[PDB]
Amino acid sequence: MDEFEMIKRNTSEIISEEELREVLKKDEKSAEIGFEPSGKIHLGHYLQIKKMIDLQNAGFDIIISLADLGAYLNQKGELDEIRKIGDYNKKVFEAMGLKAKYVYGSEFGLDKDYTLNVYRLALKTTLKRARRSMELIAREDENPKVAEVIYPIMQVNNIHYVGVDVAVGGMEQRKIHMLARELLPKKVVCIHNPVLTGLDGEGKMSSSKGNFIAVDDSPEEIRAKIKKAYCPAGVVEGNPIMEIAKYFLEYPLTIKRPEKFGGDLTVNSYEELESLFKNKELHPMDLKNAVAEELIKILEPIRKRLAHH
Amino acid sequence: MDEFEMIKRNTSEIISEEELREVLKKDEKSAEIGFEPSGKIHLGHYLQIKKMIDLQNAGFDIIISLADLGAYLNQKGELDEIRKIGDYNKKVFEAMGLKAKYVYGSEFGLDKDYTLNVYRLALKTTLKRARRSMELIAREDENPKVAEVIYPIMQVNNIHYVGVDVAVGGMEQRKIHMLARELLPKKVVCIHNPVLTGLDGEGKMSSSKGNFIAVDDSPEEIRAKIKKAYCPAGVVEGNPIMEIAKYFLEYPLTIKRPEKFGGDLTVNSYEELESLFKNKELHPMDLKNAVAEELIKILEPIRKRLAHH
Repeated sequence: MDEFEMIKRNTSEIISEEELREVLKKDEKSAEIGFEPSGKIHLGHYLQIKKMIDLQNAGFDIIISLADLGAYLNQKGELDEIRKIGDYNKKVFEAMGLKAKYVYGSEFGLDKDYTLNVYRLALKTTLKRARRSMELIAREDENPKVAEVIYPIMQVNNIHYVGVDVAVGGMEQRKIHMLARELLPKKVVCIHNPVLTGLDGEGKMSSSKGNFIAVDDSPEEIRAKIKKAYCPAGVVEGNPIMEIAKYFLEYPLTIKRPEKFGGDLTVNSYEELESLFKNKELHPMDLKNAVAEELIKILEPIRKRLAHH
Repeated sequence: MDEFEMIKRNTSEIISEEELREVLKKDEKSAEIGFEPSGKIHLGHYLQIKKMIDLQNAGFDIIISLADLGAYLNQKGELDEIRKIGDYNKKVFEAMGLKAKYVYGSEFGLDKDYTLNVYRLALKTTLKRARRSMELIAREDENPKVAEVIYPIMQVNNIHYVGVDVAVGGMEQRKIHMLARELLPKKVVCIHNPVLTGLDGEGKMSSSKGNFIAVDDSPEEIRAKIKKAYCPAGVVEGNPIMEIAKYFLEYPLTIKRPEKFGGDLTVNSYEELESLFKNKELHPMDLKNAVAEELIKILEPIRKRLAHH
């Protein structure tokens, strides 16, 4: 497939598709994504970096915005600590084979001209819109603090300074990105990835114990957490194991099953695995064992790349 | 009278009186006030500078914060324009005989460490408190903008950087000043002046046509505006002419009245003028004529000091 279709694969939406086509024609184009520094880099992060890799192969210069300043506003703790996790996250993204520029929010986000642009935008932005765009990003908060309505304007301003033609992120970012398309002279093309269900089956994949697979997890940690994850028989919707199979595994794939009891099923594609699981021919136990093993192989290079340092 | 009593004269409140006494004992102490640049410097401003003069005579080093950055957040227009009016306001305050330091908000209010302190405070400050403290400062606004809740935190942060022991301002500032006493390590002593009724009799003195007396107004402008001002017979409460007599005039004072019709009444103090006016012995027309003339004399040096430049 071409560039457009490769980019579109496994995304929830593109705002907008035509605008992306116009961008693709350009000799030089850029794509950025912002990550608040996270102690654990899990498959949720990986899925987005994989999309940044696709853009990179389509001729896009990639910029990773390490939103330390944004995390600080999102009550992630102190700058110094947050900055340290941002250093760690940078090495993890680098181990993922992605080559890109890494810019800290606090690098330019404390400059006179930047801060001034923040206040200007704050003049244009209503409190209503600001809080609205933070619904899928904040915890609602008993009594919301001023910092919460500053956050979306800081992100929007970051997108402006990075100067990227494309803005990549999760679907929780879509309200801030729509704000960005309204507040900035250059309408940024928005590519949003799907939200990855946590292993618990209760919402998105987060840093809560056993709810995630860290790209640097050890084989035993991967197996254990895959084993005790939400995965009802025949159930595909909300099945974090099926999602992992869909977005991370390579096909054709051979699932190991005890002879006579199965045995050993060769799946040509995710769509085959899907119907096989929905028809209950593939039992959760076998699906888990296969995903655990494939994941170990897939994440191995990343994990060994970090260990070698 | 001593220092404390001179300072207290003609103020609505001091937060708190004891804290002020402790400050007075110090060999070195400072007092600041913030003004959003205004096209017209009227008696409202003058009344506050007069209080800054009292503090100056009590051993206080005075700082005038020209809140250009704050005006910008209060939708007063563009920085460049606002800055120009701030230059004008500085020369007017200087013509008032006040010697002090003049610091623009945008001078330090765009520095890295400053902006960072803004975000920290925004983490501590709830949207509720912020909007609440802006009720007597903003116009409520149909759909409030983010800039409105940033404003009070910028003022509070300005007070912190100026490093003043005392914070002077009008009673509309009291909620922001209470915020300041809560947010900052050093509890600033707050001295609030009364709100001067506009000539219209409808609220505070503002830049609305004929509602103000500019310290640089010409004698004919002063007379005209005093003549057509709200001033019911025998009515002292809400009477802007009586307030002007109370806060700006020197006593004993001799009011010129046509012989036989009056004539010529010598008032020993404001309290005498008060009862005389309330008992209807002093007619509004005569009161106005006297205030107009006294005001012309009082404001003359200021007006001629600006003309000489």
